[PDB]
Amino acid sequence: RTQTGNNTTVNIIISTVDYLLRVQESISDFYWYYSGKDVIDEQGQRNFSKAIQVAKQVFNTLTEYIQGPCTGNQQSLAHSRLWDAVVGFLHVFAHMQMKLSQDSSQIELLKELMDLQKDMVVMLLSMLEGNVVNGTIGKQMVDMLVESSNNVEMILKFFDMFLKLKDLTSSDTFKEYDPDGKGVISKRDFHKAMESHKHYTQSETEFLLSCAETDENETLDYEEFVKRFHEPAKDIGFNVA
Repeated sequence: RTQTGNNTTVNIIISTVDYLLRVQESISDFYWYYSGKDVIDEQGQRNFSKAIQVAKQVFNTLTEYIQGPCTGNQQSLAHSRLWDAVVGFLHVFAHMQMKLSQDSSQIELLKELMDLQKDMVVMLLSMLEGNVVNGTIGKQMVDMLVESSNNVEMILKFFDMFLKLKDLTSSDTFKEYDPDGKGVISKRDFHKAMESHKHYTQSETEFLLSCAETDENETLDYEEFVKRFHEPAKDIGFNVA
C-alpha cells in the first residue's frame, strides 16, 4: 500500500481494485451480449470461464491483501471503487444464476460463477474482519447493499428456494412417491410432491420444474439434483448470513 522509504509511492492495492473494476465491467458487457440469446455457445462459455477465473484470482489477491486485520488496506478498499465492482458483480450473479440454472448445458459455467460469488463474499467478510460499532466500512457496505437491493433479493430468493429443496426431498411424503431407494422420480410425481409440500408457491414450483433435467424416461435423479443445487446454496448462503 505505502512504500515509506521510497521517494515515490505507488498504491498497488488501488491498482488491483481498478483492474477488478475493469474486468467486472467487461464481464457485465459480455453477459449483456449473451442475455437475449437462449443458449451460450462454446466460445462464450470458454470466455466466461477465463474471465471468471481471472476475477477469482483478483478477489483472492484482495482478500490476502486485507486479511490479518490490515486496517490501512481495509480503509483503502473502503474508500476505493471496490463497491461499484461489487454492485456490478451482484447484478451479474443475480441474473446469470437464473439464466444458467434452467439450461442443462451450463453446469460448469454455473459452478464457476457460484464459486466466484463465494470468493466475493469471502472478500466482503474479510473487509468486515475486525469491525467496530458504527464503522465507516459497514456504512459503505450497507450503502452498497441498498444500491444493489433488488439483485440481493433475487439471490436470496434463489438461495431459499434451493435450501427448502433438501427438506422437501427428506420429507416422508416424498419418499412415499419414491418408496424404494431407487432415487429416481418422475416429472409428474415431482410436481405433485412439491404441490403437496405447500411451502413452494406456483412460480417457485414451475421454476424448479424448468431447472430439472429429465430424460426420455420422464424421470430424473433428485439426489444429483439436490447435490447440484443445495450444496452451492448452502455454502454461499451461510457466508451471506
